[PDB]
Amino acid sequence: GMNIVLMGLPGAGKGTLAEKIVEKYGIPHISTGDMFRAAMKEETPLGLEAKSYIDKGELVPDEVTIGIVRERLSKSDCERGFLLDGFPRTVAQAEALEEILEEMGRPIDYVINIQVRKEELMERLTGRRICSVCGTTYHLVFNPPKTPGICDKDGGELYQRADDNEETVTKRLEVNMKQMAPLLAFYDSKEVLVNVNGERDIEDVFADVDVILLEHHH
Ligand SMILES: Nc1ncnc2c1ncn2[C@@H]1O[C@H](COP(=O)(O)OP(=O)(O)OP(=O)(O)OP(=O)(O)OP(=O)(O)OC[C@H]2O[C@@H](n3cnc4c(N)ncnc43)[C@H](O)[C@@H]2O)[C@@H](O)[C@H]1O
Ligand SMILES: [Zn+2]
Repeated sequence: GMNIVLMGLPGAGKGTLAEKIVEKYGIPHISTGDMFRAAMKEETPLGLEAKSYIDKGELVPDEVTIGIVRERLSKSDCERGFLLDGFPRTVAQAEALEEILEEMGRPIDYVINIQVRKEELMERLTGRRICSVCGTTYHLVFNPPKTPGICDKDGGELYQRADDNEETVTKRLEVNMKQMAPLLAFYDSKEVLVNVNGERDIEDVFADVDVILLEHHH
């Protein structure tokens, strides 16, 4: 039941770590990328407009993104704790989150930053593949399918997501590296920032996060 933000550049492993943390601790995963993808699959106006930002590797504007996050954090589950992933991405979003959480009386406990050098991030994102049937994630180096091009579960054809090609990855890295040092400083000045080396086996990265949360459990 903690209030945790996972920070990291695109490809750092936030979603992968978040599944392990939700599995074990039961707090809801709040991912702005998953909320925009849900809205896009439902073909809402906001989801289709968000797609132009997502496919070009740019940030959706602050005002609409803050509004969706504010609405989701207002739900009863988030009163127990939450794992934010992908938000905040600009200092304006982080200031907005401070005002939202101040109103809720729910200060952030940790901001866990997962550090991975950009050269590794480019390989992590460009080699990801997604199942067109079930949406399961594969990685051509780190987590390959049994057979190339095909999902192990259902026979679905794998694809590269629109924003994981090298041109879009380069833009995503540029756009988020610009915001990274101001956001890290914001949270290090608040004394909630923990840096974790993400260039390791997922189980090792997870153990270094888990040992923090288990300290609170005990
Ligand atoms: N707040 C906001 N404001 C404005 N716009 C916003 C917004 N939030 C979202 N958006 C918009 O939505 C877009 C997408 O955003 P968002 O969905 O937040 O995506 P992201 O964080 O850029 O990056 P990924 O989700 O691609 O990375 P991840 O850190 O979760 O890595 P993962 O575990 O998946 O792993 C990646 C790969 O690496 C592999 N991997 C993971 N861990 C390891 C490891 N330890 N070793 C080797 N491989 C690993 C995985 O198998 C996988 O293939 C944005 O570009 C923007 O357009
Ligand atoms: Zn599948």
